[PDB]
Amino acid sequence: SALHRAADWAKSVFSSAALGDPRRTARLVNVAAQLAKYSGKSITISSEGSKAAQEGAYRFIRNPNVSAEAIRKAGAMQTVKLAQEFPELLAIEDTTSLSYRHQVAEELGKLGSIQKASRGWWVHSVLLLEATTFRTVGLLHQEWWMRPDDPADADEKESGKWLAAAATSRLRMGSMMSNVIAVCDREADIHAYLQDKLAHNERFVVRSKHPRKDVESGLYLYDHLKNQPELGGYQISIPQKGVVDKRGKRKNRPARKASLSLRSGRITLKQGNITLNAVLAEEINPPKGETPLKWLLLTSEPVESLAQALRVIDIYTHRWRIEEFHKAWKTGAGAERQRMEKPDNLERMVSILSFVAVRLLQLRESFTPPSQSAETVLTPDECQLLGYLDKGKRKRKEKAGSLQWAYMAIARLGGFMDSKRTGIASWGALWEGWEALQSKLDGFLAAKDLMAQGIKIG
Amino acid sequence: SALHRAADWAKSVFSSAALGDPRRTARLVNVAAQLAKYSGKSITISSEGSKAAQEGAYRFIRNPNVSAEAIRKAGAMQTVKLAQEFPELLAIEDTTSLSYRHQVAEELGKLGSIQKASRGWWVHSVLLLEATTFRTVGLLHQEWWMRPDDPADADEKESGKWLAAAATSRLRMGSMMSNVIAVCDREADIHAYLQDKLAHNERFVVRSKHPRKDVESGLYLYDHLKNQPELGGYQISIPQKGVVDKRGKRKNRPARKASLSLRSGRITLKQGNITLNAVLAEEINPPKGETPLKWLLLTSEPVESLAQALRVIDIYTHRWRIEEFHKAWKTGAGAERQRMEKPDNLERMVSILSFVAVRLLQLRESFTPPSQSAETVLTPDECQLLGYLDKGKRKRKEKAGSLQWAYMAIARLGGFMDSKRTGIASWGALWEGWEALQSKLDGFLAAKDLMAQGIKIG
DNA sequence: GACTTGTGTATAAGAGTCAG
DNA sequence: CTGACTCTTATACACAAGTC
DNA sequence: GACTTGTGTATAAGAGTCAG
DNA sequence: CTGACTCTTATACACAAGTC
Ligand SMILES: [Mg+2]
Ligand SMILES: [Mg+2]
Ligand SMILES: [Mg+2]
Ligand SMILES: [Mg+2]
Ligand SMILES: [Mn+2]
Ligand SMILES: [Mn+2]
Ligand SMILES: [Mn+2]
Ligand SMILES: [Mn+2]
Repeated sequence: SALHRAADWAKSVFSSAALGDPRRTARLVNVAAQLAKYSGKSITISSEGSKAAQEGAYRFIRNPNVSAEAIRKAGAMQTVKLAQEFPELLAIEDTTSLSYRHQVAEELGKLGSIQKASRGWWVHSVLLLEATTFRTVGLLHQEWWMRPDDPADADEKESGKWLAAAATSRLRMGSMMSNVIAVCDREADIHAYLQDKLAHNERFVVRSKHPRKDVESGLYLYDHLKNQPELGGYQISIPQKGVVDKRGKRKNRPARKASLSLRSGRITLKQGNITLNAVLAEEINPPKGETPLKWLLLTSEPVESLAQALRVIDIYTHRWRIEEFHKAWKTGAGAERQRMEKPDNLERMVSILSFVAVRLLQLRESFTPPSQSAETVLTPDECQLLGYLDKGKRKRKEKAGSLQWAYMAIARLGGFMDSKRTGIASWGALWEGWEALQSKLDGFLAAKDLMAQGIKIG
Repeated sequence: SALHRAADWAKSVFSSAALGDPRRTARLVNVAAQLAKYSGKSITISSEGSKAAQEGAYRFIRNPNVSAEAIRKAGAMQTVKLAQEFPELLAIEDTTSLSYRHQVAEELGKLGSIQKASRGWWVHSVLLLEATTFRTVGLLHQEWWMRPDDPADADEKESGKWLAAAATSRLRMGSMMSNVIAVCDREADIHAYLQDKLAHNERFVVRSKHPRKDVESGLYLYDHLKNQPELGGYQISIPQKGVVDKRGKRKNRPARKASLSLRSGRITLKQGNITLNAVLAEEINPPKGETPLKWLLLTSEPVESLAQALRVIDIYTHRWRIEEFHKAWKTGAGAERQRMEKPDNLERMVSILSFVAVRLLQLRESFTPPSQSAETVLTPDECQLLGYLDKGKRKRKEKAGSLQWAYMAIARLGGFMDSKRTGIASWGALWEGWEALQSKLDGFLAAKDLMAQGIKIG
């Protein structure tokens, strides 16, 4: 694991970039490390006062000989490298936009109405997770494009995104593709997409949107499914949250436990006369005034038993990870905070950030246990200092010196107060905590050094 | 000076609050220290994981027995205390708004159109500076109010703000009022205001807005002034900046040197037949396409010689400090980032922040020299660590171990790269640097401690 | 003296944000 | 697109420490 | 070998933000 | 309300270190 040490991390992710000059590759690694060390901050701040590094970083982000595609490819190859270690993987796939309003926006693509000031890119990503513990492995692919003002000018239909993602995946994963399960939201409810996966014997979990007919029974998927015997079901704890509409009316969404029934079955679609499985999760005795929870999922996976169908549900529930990634890239890494003047420059910088973003998520996961000493992830110095810092804050529930303790102590460092008592700290708080730990390490290490050379302190 | 040590700072500013219970007073001090230590962050983060402190802080901000007015008064009394030390003071006076859009906004006052979602308060402040070195002393007064949707419902004209500010000032400053020079923008070009100052024999510098006539010559102030002989003049370096209009068109404002002529004279206004002086600064051979620089200032101060008139100009140029304060309160302390649910709660919290804001400015000023050792402001440990940290970053121009060095080293810590080569770091960068210093101090001090108890490190 | 009010610890949840 | 949090405002108890 | 391209140091300034 | 900055993109030189 090259994660905690930014520099090592950077090297692991980008050392193989094929930029056409070993010098650009080394710079990319260096640029990425500083950004990673100063997650979310500006290039300048990341430079720690080094003129040369600052100049180096800017020169690189505007280097017309550096391909952003090649930079994203490099990091993707590392994900592939890492993926060899797991028998089953989840390929989470979704689209987001990168929005800007500064001068360059004029040179970017449409995101809303033709007149909107905010313009930028649509980015279709594939986020790989290991299917046993669901940890985040890394990005596998990104497709970036600018939507034209006039659809007529489009080079191709955007719906082809899924398929291009699959082609890239399959080619980067080679013989590992068989261990991959593609996870997509309703937008992927495209028969052409389904056909293709099936044709390659590839795996997937796609939520259904359209009313489709089941060839055998001739009923609509939903109906055919309602006819299937209940397998059992499951419960979900829906947490409280405040809600605001399009108009800005605010209202509360109190917490609640939802009970769902689970049914599954085999279906067949006319298109290519393809066969696949389906699962239907639907809320029983839904509240008086709430929109019932309902998921109709299409899949390649087994669904016969309650266990197999629930497995499908668990898989689809992991799709949300990509949403966290979106936020980590934006709010976390600062994707939309960048102010490069030319599309290509901004693209280069932002591409690097996509990796920083995945790291933000991994950091947290690294502190998340499945009683494993904290010494497994931290240095002895990190340990010592942390202990010092946490003095007296440890709760009974936390085994002294454990991985669990390190997690809370770091979060605490980050301000975490477990307000809802879930025990779960945000990836933002954890980063905040780690950042503080690291900062304080510098001071600690500075003292240590001075003593080592017989120097008196203060 | 109780500035650098947050706690001591808090005590100095608020220890005399008259809250009706010594317990609320001690809490206020404590609340303020944590906020000051964690400038700009949330109450929770400021709590360093302490449930009791967090609970204490919230309880206080919603305590119906705590008067926000009393909290602002307390800090103002400290400014008064401090003011005794200077022979001449500048009372900078201006209005800003505090804007919110969350649920409470409905309970706040109008700031724009009757329908605007953003509502909140208008706050008229007096910011005291020492007139020799222009350092920031502190806040002297704040008047907060909610503007009614219908003017008809207003309790009084908002124009009375200046006068109420003067009444409060005079009463808090007592015999020191004579050393005070009131500094106000054109909005203060109110004859009733002028009369009042004059009547109390009080001093001021008010920019002129309206065309007024000079009783003696019977010409308009501007004209009468143009007739006065030129005293000499002055130059200004107008720096480059990007500019954006109301509509969002962006355009450059390149740097330039402006040459101004200076004239002065005595004038008399019909209202109360009052006499006062005036100065007129007007740009000579102004550029082809720029809006000419022009200041017509009304004052109590001497204007006869070039020196005396320039003095007036320098004074008025210091008005901008209040603008920095506005930003420090908002962007810096987080005034508008607060999300308290009731007007009174938000008011209490935000009132505390106004002091935090002044401190942000003072911090910087504290590192600003007029070759005074850094040891005058920093601890030996702070010094040592800082030196360690800055290793190799010092520029020749900076005398090793000086106040000047500490300034740059801290700024550097804050990311400063002197992009425009002015040599001046923002108050934001300086805080960032100080914050880092402090953070790193914790680690340093933690090491020091451990050694002291024979413990091996890492 | 007779009553309130704050604190440190507990429990719980509404309000607000940026991802959808 | 079946969310995941933090900020903010309560509630309760056994004291402490305030007011009038 | 014959030409480009990056680096560390320099100089300068346009673009963008939140205060007005 | 006569702004004060940081972020970002150049320019130039003497080398170094790349490509083809
Ligand atoms: Mg295989
Ligand atoms: Mg931080
Ligand atoms: Mg006097
Ligand atoms: Mg900071
Ligand atoms: Mn989607
Ligand atoms: Mn004003
Ligand atoms: Mn999405
Ligand atoms: Mn103003």
